[PDB]
Amino acid sequence: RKTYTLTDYLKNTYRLKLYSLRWISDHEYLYKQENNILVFNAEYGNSSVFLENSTFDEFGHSINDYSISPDGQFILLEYNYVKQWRHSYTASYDIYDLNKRQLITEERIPNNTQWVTWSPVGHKLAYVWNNDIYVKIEPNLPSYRITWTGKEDIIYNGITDWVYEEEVFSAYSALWWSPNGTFLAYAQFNDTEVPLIEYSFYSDESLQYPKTVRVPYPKAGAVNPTVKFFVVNTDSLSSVTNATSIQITAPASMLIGDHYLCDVTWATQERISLQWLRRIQNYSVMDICDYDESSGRWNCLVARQHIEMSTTGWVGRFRPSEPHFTLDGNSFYKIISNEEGYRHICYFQIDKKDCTFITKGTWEVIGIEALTSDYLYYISNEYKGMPGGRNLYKIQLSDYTKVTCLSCELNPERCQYYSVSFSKEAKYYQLRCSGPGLPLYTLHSSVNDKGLRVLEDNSALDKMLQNVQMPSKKLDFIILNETKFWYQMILPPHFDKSKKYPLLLDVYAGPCSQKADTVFRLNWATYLASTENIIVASFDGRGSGYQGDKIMHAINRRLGTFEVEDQIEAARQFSKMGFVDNKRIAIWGWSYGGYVTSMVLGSGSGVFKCGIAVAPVSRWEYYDSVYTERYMGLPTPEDNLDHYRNSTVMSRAENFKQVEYLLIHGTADDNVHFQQSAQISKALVDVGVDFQAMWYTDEDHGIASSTAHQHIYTHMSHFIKQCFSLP
Amino acid sequence: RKTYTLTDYLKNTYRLKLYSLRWISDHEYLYKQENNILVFNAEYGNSSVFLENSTFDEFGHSINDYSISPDGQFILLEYNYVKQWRHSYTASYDIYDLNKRQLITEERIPNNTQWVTWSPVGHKLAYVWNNDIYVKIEPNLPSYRITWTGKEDIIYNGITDWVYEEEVFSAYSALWWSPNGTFLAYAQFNDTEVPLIEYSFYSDESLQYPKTVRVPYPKAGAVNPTVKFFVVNTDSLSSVTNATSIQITAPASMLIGDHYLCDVTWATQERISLQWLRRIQNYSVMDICDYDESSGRWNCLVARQHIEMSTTGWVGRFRPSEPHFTLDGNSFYKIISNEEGYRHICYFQIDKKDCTFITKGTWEVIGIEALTSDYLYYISNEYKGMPGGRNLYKIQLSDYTKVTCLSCELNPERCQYYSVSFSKEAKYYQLRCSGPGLPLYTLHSSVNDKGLRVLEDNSALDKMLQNVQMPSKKLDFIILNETKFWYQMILPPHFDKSKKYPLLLDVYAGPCSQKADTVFRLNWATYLASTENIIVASFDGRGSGYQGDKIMHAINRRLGTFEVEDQIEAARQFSKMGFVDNKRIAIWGWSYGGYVTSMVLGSGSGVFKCGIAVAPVSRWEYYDSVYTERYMGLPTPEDNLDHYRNSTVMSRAENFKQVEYLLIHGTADDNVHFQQSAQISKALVDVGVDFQAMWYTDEDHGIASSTAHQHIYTHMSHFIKQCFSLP
Ligand SMILES: CS(=O)(=O)n1c(-c2ccc(Cl)cc2Cl)c(CN)c2ccccc21
Ligand SMILES: CS(=O)(=O)n1c(-c2ccc(Cl)cc2Cl)c(CN)c2ccccc21
Repeated sequence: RKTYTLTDYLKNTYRLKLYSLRWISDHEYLYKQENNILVFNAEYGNSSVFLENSTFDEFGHSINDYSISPDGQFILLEYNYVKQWRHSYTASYDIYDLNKRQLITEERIPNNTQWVTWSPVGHKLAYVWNNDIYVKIEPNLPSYRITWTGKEDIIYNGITDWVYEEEVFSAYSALWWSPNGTFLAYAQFNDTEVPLIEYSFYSDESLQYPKTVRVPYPKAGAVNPTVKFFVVNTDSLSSVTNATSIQITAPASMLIGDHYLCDVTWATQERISLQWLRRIQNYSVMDICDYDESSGRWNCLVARQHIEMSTTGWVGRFRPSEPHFTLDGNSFYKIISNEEGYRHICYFQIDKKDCTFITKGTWEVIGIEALTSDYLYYISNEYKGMPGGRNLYKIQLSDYTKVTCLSCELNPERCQYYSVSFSKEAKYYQLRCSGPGLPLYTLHSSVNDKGLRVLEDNSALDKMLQNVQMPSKKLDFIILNETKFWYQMILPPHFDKSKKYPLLLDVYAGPCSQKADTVFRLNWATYLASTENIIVASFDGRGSGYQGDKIMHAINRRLGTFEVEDQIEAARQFSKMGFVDNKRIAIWGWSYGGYVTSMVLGSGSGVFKCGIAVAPVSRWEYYDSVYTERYMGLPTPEDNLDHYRNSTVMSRAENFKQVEYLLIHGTADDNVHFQQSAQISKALVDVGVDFQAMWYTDEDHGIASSTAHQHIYTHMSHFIKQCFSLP
Repeated sequence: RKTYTLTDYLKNTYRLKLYSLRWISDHEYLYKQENNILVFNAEYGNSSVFLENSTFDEFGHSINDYSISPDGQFILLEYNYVKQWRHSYTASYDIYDLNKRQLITEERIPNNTQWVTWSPVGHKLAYVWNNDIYVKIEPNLPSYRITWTGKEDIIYNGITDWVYEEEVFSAYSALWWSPNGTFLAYAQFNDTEVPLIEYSFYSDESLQYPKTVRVPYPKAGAVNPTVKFFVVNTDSLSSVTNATSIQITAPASMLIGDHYLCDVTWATQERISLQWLRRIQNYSVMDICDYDESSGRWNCLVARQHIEMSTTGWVGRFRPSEPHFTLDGNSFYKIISNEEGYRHICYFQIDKKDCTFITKGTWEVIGIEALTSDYLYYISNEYKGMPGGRNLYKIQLSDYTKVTCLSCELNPERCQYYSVSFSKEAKYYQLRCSGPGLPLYTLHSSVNDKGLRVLEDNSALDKMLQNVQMPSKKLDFIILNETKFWYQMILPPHFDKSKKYPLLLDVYAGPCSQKADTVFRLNWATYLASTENIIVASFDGRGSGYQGDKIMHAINRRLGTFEVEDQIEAARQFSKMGFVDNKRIAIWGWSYGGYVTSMVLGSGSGVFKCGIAVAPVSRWEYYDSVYTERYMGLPTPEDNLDHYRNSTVMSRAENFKQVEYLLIHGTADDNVHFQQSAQISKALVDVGVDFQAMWYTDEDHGIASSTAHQHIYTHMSHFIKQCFSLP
C-alpha cells in the first residue's frame, strides 16, 4: 500500500548493491566487505583476509583510497582528499610495505600531490607535484625530478588542464608508462594565452570577502591550450645529471594549425601510438613511433601514419577511437565508421592504409574490451536490434563469421544491459547486468565461457520492493520520416491507458546522447510516477548516438535545431497516444538538456505548460572550445558565426510569456558558467517575462552537495506539482 | 469604478508634478518649461526666455545637465553622463560663452571628468580628472594642475572614495571654494591598504567572459581609508612653479587613532571649520582654522576646538551637524542633543566651550535652512506633536521667545510636510508641500512672509484621481511602555473596520529611520490597497529618529534586537485592532528593511505567514565599516564581536521552516553585496528550508533599471497575491 516517496529517493531508503572488484593477477581480485579487504580466488570463491580494518587504526588520518603495486609488495595509501574538477583532485600519500608491514617514513610523497601511478610491472612510482613530474625507483629512495618547467595555472607537465581534463582525456593524469615500466610517456600543456573565467566563491560564513576563482578556460573560438609530448627513459635516470626527455613532435599536417593530442597508446615495449586531432575536428592523424637504440630517440615513419577523417561531421563519438594492438605490435584493432556510417571494428595492419572490417551492419560496436591471441571481445547493441541494449560478444580471430554472444541468453528477461571486467590475461570476466531487472553480478571463465557463481543478485532489495507500488518501464520506438526513434516511459503504478496522465519530458538530447535504455534506475522519476502519478518520458531523436552517423551527424553545425524540434515532436507523438493530458505537459533537463529545455519552452509550439532548466548553456560562444567547436566549428564570419548567433535562448525570450519557467544555476559552476543563466535571466527581465530563479551558493555543476541535492529536488517537485495542480 | 492598478504604478499613469527651480541672484531663478529655460522674476512672475531649446540643436550630443557661472557670464554643459555609484558619475563638459554666444573651443575640459564646480563668485573653475585637481582661472586658458599624487583606486584628490561618498559626505566631490573664490580647500583619501570587494559583471550578451569589478571597500573592522586636508590659494597660481597646498593637520586627540574628516565649512574669507570624528563614532572635534597673512599658512587655535560627544551612542543623526556662522564669523549655530536628549539649535560663540540653546523641548529641530542678521530659519516637527510632520519656523535673533510658524497654518488640512528653498540672501523662499494632500508649491517674500503666488498645485492630477478608487492614509500612534510609537496605514478604498483584511507590514526600521510620515505617495502600496485590498502598514519603533536620543540610541551596539521585536509587536498590535486577518500577515523590506524582514521571519514568533527581503544585509561583518561600526563598534573580542556573532540571519535559518520566503538580490550590487543573500540562501539550503530566490543580473542596489523595476514589483505582487490566496 506504500509508494516510492520523495524521501525514499533523497535518503536512499532502497539501496542498489554493487559488486566492485579489482583484478590483481589473472585469477585473484579484491573486495571490500564493508570494513575488510579480501583476496578472492577466481577458481574457487575462497577468500583470505588481505587487509584488516584495524591495520590503519593507528594511522590517525581517514583513508580515501588505496592502490597495490603490480608485484604485490607495496600498497599506496590516499588521504586528505581534496576534489578539484570532474576527475582532478589533490591528496597526501603514504606507502606501506606489505612484507615488512610498516610505513616507509623516508623520502615520503609530498602533500598536495596532483597524481600518482605505479608502473605496470614491479613497483616504480611517478607522481606530479606543483605541475612537475617526479619518479621513484624505490619507495624509500629520493625521487628524480624529470621536469622543471611546471608553473601553476600555466604549464602542466604530466597532468591535464581544465579543457583537456573535461573534454579530451577524461582524466587529470597525462602520464603513460611503457608496458614493462622502462619508459614514461608524458604530455605538456601550455595555457599561457588561454583566457581566465572568473567567479566569486562565497565560502563559509566566516569568510568576510568573497574569494575570486580564476581558471584558464577556452570558450568557443578563444585561444586554446597548446601541447607537446615527451618520452623519458626511467631505467637510465641519474642522481648527478638531469633526466633527458625525448620529444615526439606532431605530424606536418597537424602543425600547420591548431591541434590536439587526443590519444596515447603503447603498442609494445618500444612502440607507441599517438593520435592528433585538428581544431576543426573532422581530420585526425595517428602516428606510430618506434624507439631507435643507437639514437636514443623516437622515430615515427610517415608510411605508418593513419588518417581518421569524416566528411559528414566530427571524427569519433566524442573523440577518435583508441587502438588495440596484437602482442607483436604489427597489427591493431579500432572502432571507425564503415562506408554506410555505422561504427564497427576495423582490423588495421601497421604498414598499410586500407583496413578490413571484422564486424558489419545496422547497429554499432560500443567498445573493445580485451583481445587475446585467439579472440577479440567486444560490446555492441546488435541484440534484438535494440540501440539501448548492451551485450558481450566474442569474435574468432581465425574466422570473422564465428561470433558468439556471451551475455544475450544468460537471462533474457531480467538482463539486457551488460558491461564487463576481464582478468589480467582475460582468463576470467565479471559481468555487470544493469537492467531492466535488478542489477546482477556474475563471474565466468573465458576458456569455456561457463558461469562460475553469482556475486550479487540484489535479492535484499528485491524483498523490500515487493512492499512498494513501483512504476513500470516501457522502452519502444516510433516512426518519423521512415526512421526508428526510441523513447522510454516510467509509467505510474497500476497504469491505466484509458485514463489521462500528466507528462514530464526528461531531456538531454546532446550529440551522441542516449536517454532510452534498458537500465534499472531509482531516481526522481521513480518517485514522480510512483507517488505523484506523472508519466516521465525520454526520447532519443536526431543527433542521438549508437544508431549510425546518419542519425548522429544530423545536428552537425546545427546545434539547437533538429534535436529541439524532435523533442517537441516527441511530446506531440506522446499526446497522440491518448493516455496523456495534453494540458499538463512539462519539459526538464540539465546542462545540454537544460539548454534544449529552454529552447523548447522558447519555441512557441504551445505544447508545453512549464519546464525546468538546470545549469543550461544559453549560447555556444559561452561554452568551452573543444566541445562546442566539435559540433559548431568557429564563431567567425568565415565559419559559422551566423548559427552561433541564430541559436541562443536569449533570442527566444519573447515566447517565454507562454510558459512557466524555473531556471536553476550553481553560482560556482566552472563547467557551464553562471554567466549563461545570468544572460538568460536578463533577456527575460528585458522583455517583461516573469519566471522563477534559484541560484545555488558555491554549488558547482553537479549541485551534488549532500544538502543541495536534497533541496534542489524538493524545490523542483514543488514546482512540478503546482504546475500540474497536484496537492 | 476603476482602481490604481499595478500598471498605473509601473507606467506612471498618474504623475506628480514638481516645481524644480534654482535661484540665480536674490530675486531671479530658473525653470524648465518642458523644452525651455526661463528667468522668472521673484517680484512679478514675469519670465523671459533665458535659454531656448534650439540653442543646442547643433551640439550633436544629448545634454544631461547645465550649470551657470555665478556672475552669469558662462554656462557649463554636461553630456556623455556615465553613472558610477550613488552620487558619483563621469561626464564630458563644454563651456559656452553667454555674451558672445559661442562654444569655447580652446583648452576644453577633458573627457571623463569626475567633478566640476564654479567658484562661489565670478567664473573660476575647479575640476577633478584622473583623481587629480585642476583649476581654470578663465574658461579659455590652460588649467593649473594642483595635485600630482592622484592614482586610480588608491589616491583620491578632491573627490571621495566609495565609503566616504556613501557614508560620510553624500557627495562625490571633496572640494570647497572659499566664499569669494580665493582659496580652494580640498581633501585627500588614501585607500592603499583598503581591501577589495570583487564581483562579476556579466554585461551585454556580446561579452564572452564576465568582467570582474574591484572596489576598495572597508567592511566592518577592516582597514579604513585615511584622509588629509589641504587649502590652496588660487589667486597666486603660477604658470612656471607648481602650486603649493597648505595642509591643515587633524587635532592631537584625533591622530592618536583611526579617524574621519566628516565636515568642511567655510566661515569667512579667511576662516574654515573642520569636524573630525573618531572611528569609535562617539567623540568628534571641531577645529576652526584662520589664515596667517605673513605665514601664508593656516593656524587653528586649540582654544577654539569644540567637542561634540555622546555618552549614550553615536554623535549626530548620521554624521555630526554642520555649523552656520554669523557673517563676521565669530559666532555659529548648529544642531546638537540637549541635556534631555532631543536635538535643538545651540548658539555657539567662537572662543568659548559652553553654548546656549535657542530652542528647546520634546520634539526635534530637523535642519537649519538660512540665517540672516535678523532671523534664523529652521525646520522642525514640533507642530501638533507630530514627529512625522515638517514645518518652517523663523526665530528672532534678538529674542529667542519670538518664534513664528511660517507654514503650519498656510493649509493645515492638505499640508503638513514642508521643505524650503531660500534665495541668495534669503529675501524669498519656495515652499514645497509634500503631503498629506497633493504636493503644493508656493513662493513667499521673507520680509513680511506673505504669499506671492501658487507655482504648482497638481490640479491636473487631482482631476484624474477623482476617476479612481484611491486608498486612504491613517497616521497615528500607540502606547508601548509609556512611550508613543507612530504607525501609518494605507487603507483600502471603502474601508470597512468590521471586515477582516490581509496586512503587509512594510519595514525599514534602521537607526534614525522614519516610515510614519505625512507624505503623499503613489507607490506599490497604493496599488496593493487599491486593487488588491491589502492593508499595508509601517511602524516607527525603537531606534527610529526625530523623537530624541532615548528612542534613537535604544539600539546602540544592539542592532538586530529591539527594532526587530518592535516590528513583530507592531503587527501584534495591528491584529489586536480587529480589522486584520491575523492568518494572512506578511512582512517586507529593502536593505536594512530586508534584514529586519529576515530577522523577523526567522524569529519564530508565528505571527507572520510570509515575507520578502530585497538586498538584505545578513550579518554586520559584511557591511561597510563606517555605517556598521557607527551602531555596532568593532567585531573584536574586546569590543562587540559577541553581538556581531549573535545577530546574523544565517543563525536563524531553522525557524524559516515556519514561513514562506522570497529573497531578491541584484548581482552587481556594490552596496549590500550579493554575498549577503548568497550566505543566507546557503544557510537555508543547509537546514533543509525551502524558499524562493530571484537574482537580478547586473542590477545594483536600487534594482532600478527601467525593466527590472517593473519585473521585480510584478514578481513580488504575484508572490504576495498567492501567499494571501488572492486570484
Ligand atoms: C553529464 S553530461 O552529459 O552533461 N557531461 C558533459 C556535458 C556536455 C555538454 C554540456 Cl552543454 C554540459 C555538460 Cl556537463 C560533459 C562535458 N563534455 C561530460 C564529461 C564527462 C561526463 C559527463 C559529461
Ligand atoms: C535607501 S537607504 O535608506 O537604505 N540608504 C542606506 C542604507 C542604510 C543601511 C543599509 Cl543596511 C543599506 C542601505 Cl542602502 C544608505 C547608506 N548609509 C543611504 C545613503 C543615502 C540615501 C539612502 C541610503
